[PDB]
Amino acid sequence: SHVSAQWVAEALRAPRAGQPLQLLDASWYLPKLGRDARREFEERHIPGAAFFDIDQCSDRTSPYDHMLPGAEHFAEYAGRLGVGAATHVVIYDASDQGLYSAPRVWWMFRAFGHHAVSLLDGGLRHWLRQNLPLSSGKSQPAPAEFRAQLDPAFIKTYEDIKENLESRRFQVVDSRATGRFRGTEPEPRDGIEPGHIPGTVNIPFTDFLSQEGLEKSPEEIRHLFQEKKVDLSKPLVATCGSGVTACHVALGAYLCGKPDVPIYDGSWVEWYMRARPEDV
Repeated sequence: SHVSAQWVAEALRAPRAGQPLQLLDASWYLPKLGRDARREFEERHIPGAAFFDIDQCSDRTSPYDHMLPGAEHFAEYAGRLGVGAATHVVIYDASDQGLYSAPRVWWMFRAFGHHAVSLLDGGLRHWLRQNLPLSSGKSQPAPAEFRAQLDPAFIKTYEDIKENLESRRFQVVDSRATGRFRGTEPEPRDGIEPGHIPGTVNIPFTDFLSQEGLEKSPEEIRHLFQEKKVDLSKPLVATCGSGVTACHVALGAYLCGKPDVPIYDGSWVEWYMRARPEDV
């Protein structure tokens, strides 16, 4: 479920009984962009939206940022943002690319057992170009009761990726920019070198998106995967810098008929730290 701006605009005008919408802004940026996602939500957001913060809704113990939270934590947090069992969640972000971190939160809702979840195609960027209405300020919806349960099949761990270098049970696509993957541009985290996990295929997340910031068609995405030597009939896992834009690979495959693309949540930052490549 990709929904258009026009879909969301009508959903706002015309709710349907017993099945409320909750818009979430899940904007998140690497530090080097200098953006503050939460302050930007307060400057502007789509009316009714709440801010979903991927760095707060995450594992409380791990030293890695935005690792999947426990189910109880996820349910508490989503509930406090006004998402209940009956809620159709629609997620966007305000990225320059159209959607950047929203797919991650779409993927998290699915992983915790909530399938009534969609993505606003083109995000706030497209919304703004359409001259659609904005609100501002902090936005606190009525608390709701949410039940969550993690399906572990949505996740791959370091060990899984490590053992897969031998067994090759699944294909692995990395959605980072070509420069970071190939090791010719820096990783934007302190201490981490660029490069890639051996045997992975680079499909920058930007390849799934138009010039205008809109998701490509299912057939275009199909051909993208073909041109990259990835076979959608065999198992497929996605990885990136830190488990965020890898969810674009999961989304692209989903829209092609493949809903089972687990994410290496730890991603390059974990791989670099544990595997300690000396390559680059």
